[PDB]
Amino acid sequence: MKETAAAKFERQHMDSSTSAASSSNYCNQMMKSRNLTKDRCKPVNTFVHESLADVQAVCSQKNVACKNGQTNCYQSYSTMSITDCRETGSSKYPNCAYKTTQANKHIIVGCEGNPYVPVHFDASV
Repeated sequence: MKETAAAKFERQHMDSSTSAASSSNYCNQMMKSRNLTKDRCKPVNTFVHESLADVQAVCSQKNVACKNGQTNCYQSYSTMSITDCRETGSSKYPNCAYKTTQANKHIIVGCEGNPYVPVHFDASV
């Protein structure tokens, strides 16, 4: 089996199957099932509740600097439904624990390839 960087972005950041976080346990559930918490707790992670076609479209939208200075980042015109997963104060590997928060924000992603698609989640703004 092979996993491309594009496929890794889908696993770590896409959930097209729901319009928003489905429960208060959503982040606990997803951080585990998407294998984000293997070797250490990932302290923050964003999931985007939008079609894959709509998120892939961002790579032809507003070119902006990534927060590390690189210039293959793009900001969405549209406002997207997202969930922010943030570690709780009591979270301690291997028993990682997250609070689920909901928002509606533009996203910034880094893009590569043909088709030109997201491979990195930079920020929501």
